[PDB]
Amino acid sequence: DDGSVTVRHAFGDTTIPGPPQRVVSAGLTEQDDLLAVGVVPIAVTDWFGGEPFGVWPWAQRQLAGAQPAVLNLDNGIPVEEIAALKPDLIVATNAGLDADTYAKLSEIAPTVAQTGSEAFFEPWKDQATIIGQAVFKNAEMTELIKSVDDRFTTVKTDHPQFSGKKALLLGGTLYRGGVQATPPGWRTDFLTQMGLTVLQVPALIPRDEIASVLDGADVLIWTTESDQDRDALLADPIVAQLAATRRDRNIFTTKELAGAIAFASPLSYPVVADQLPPELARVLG
Repeated sequence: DDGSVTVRHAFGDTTIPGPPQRVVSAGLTEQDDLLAVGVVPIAVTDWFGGEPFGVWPWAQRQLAGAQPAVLNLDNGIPVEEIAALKPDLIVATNAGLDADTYAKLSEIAPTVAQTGSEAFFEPWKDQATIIGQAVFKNAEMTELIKSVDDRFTTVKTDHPQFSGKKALLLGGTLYRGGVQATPPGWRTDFLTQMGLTVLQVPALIPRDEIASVLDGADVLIWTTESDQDRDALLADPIVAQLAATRRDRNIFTTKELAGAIAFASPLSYPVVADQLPPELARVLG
């Protein structure tokens, strides 16, 4: 139709006839893209942290007084619940969507899928861009993406000491005695943009390789969500003998900073640009 918008995604094309009045956020992080441009969803899908409406502090202002339904993915995408919400747009870029489930959601309303072959956690910019298109606010979304990039560029300018310093981004809990890590990729781009060197690392470092891998870094960023989490890591006898532990080069994130890194959104990344550089500066100089 004239006035309509068509977006292209992993399962073909979706046409949105006009600015949507009832948007369902069916994936783990899309609410931040929607809220960034003033589209308040009628449903949000919870991921973690027990936040009100699944909306973390950096997006609460934008939510304001809204009382959206809260969904979850415990038993996959809740198709029947979504149908009952009578949406006119379903955003499911970070929801584990497959072709079958896309077809089912499309019967309910125009549905926005992941752009390529990653059904969860596709590049944040790809997700932001298609959502901005679908809600008729692509100009602002482009600006928001620019704004985030500029924040990290500015961090680099404010902290030239970060240059050439090797960083690892680690999970806040051990898994079967091993360390969880974020391998280089879109998720580590923000660190690279701040001037840091992002070490090659496997997604899981087995217990017998922890010293071998982690002692190669100048700073370790553990995405802890509590004091309980940090003290459990420091209580581990291998972690206790890391060069990073000895030289006080561990960063144990607050819950909000851990959450902000995880969401990697137009609204959450500004929180990372605010709170992470002081922690980096504390340990790197």
